[PDB]
Amino acid sequence: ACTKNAIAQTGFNKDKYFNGDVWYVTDYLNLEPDDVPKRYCAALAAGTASGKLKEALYHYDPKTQDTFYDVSELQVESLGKYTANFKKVDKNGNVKVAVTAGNYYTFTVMYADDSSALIHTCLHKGNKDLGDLYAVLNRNKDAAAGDKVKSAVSAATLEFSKFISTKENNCAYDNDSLKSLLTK
Ligand code: HEM
Ligand SMILES: O=N[O-]
Repeated sequence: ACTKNAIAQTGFNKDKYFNGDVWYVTDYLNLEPDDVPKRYCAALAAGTASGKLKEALYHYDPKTQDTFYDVSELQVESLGKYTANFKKVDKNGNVKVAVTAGNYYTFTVMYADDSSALIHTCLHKGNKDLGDLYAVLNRNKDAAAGDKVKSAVSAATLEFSKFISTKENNCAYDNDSLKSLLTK
């Protein structure tokens, strides 16, 4: 289960974050042991469509090849803090698993600037018992974490040395599909 009430960035700029562009996960920290594979890759696009906040997600396991996409409409809890019902889709936006109650994640943007972000997410999926996940994001694939986001990790009282890097995994990203999915 999740245990953290993540605090959103003071002065979070939603229009800049939800601009339709892609964010790559470069480093992550799951608070629950063995909750996720130690080698993994993920990216998301965040944008608006008809005034609705949307995210499209991409997960890729570089070992098993398990690959999936999701689309979510985000509902606002407060500035920088959202609740998202996800539907699993193929890369084209075709629905594979419909939205259902109890299938949702929370999403909190703890820090963001032009090129980087620190987020917290808590995933709820059926009767699975999942824990908190922090992720360092960058606009550039596999970019080393800069001083601003690393300082934000510290300011959140987290130890960046504990984060697991995705940068060394052989991962490819379909950034074009992520951007197109925002409308789906
Ligand atoms: C490298 C970072 C991440 C890792 C290692 C990771 C790991 C995983 C794993 C292992 C699953 C499968 C869970 C299951 O089916 O039992 C999963 C599903 C999921 N994750 Fe992540 N994740 C990451 C980043 C993210 C982010 C940033 C978000 C939200 C912004 C997210 C949202 C979701 C959602 C919505 C599902 C379920 C999708 C579906 O079943 O259709 N993940 N993740
Ligand atoms: O571990 N996916 O939120």
